[PDB]
Amino acid sequence: GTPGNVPAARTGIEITAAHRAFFHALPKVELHCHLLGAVRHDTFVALAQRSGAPIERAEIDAFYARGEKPVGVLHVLRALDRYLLTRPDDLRRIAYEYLEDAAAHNVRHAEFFWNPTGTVRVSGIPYADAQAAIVTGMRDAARDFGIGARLIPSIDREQDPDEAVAIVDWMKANRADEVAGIGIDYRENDRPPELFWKAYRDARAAGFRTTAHAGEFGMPWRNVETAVDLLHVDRVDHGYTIVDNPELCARYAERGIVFTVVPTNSYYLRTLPPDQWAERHPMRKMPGLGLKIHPNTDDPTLHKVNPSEAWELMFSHFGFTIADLKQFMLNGIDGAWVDDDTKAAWRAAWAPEFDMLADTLAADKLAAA
Ligand SMILES: [Zn+2]
Repeated sequence: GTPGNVPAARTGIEITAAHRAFFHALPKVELHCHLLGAVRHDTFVALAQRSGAPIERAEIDAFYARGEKPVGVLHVLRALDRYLLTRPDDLRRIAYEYLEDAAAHNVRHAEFFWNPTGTVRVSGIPYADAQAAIVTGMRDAARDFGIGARLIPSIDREQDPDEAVAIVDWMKANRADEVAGIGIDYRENDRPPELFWKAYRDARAAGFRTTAHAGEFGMPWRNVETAVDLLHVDRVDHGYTIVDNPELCARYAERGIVFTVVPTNSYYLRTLPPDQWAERHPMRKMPGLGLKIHPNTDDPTLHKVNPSEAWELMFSHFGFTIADLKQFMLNGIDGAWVDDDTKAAWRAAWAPEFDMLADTLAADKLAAA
């Protein structure tokens, strides 16, 4: 098969065991992953059985089925909030298990999204208890697997902008080194980023970094411009439609804005014909427009893609070379929400590591031959 059940590669590159070992060994950061999109199937089962959720073993499997013109998985996230996640400890568990799974693929630093609005308003778990539980999961995973992490409470853009302000209020009342900034997600259509100006102002005034989903679902490149130049985000999530405006691309290339990208993005898989998906995905054109991109899983267990596979897809389907992948690694370091000393250390250490893995890929290929 193919990672994420995406269309089969039409590029002539045959992925070998050597390639898979390379993609696996690559040191990685992950900057775009939703906690609730990283729940293991069997943990989903355990949560459902304990909560008595109105979801049977087979309803759980349409949830985890990843088809050829795949539907978006936002409804699964909604089901988790409404029926499955009923105690703070459930949030601890899924954070710990996500970080364990990321670490297994040599993710050394993961920044992940969680929507507090759903947890507080729908699950009925107080913010303070929810955040503490997630932070415990993070600290346990650092202890057990050596993976570092940041939590990014994220605005549910389908709810009123007052709920977004409420998140920043919660964050200010519960400061923790693990909690680094805010994002915004859920359905972008008709919920433009400027609607949430107040929460972004408040987050930045409180010393938090910010990011935003923008230009997904074919939404206008204007949304990317608004995120960067009104909300003043530190990085952008997706950003695909920016390719429609090469002038803006030039400006943001010069500013070095990092764009988190998701090869398994459901919208493009669903809307592009399978024979044109890899060819016409705007992500393919972004680096040539001068933009710094960085590949990620988004919803790894629901998209059926792990970090090693997300990196593989860039090479197998999207025409990016080994050298391009080294740049993407460096882009992830630049985009991470850590201090300059940490970034410098990662550049100095991971670049030579990458170089050795690239030489070993060549040696492994020769040995297979
Ligand atoms: Zn996302």
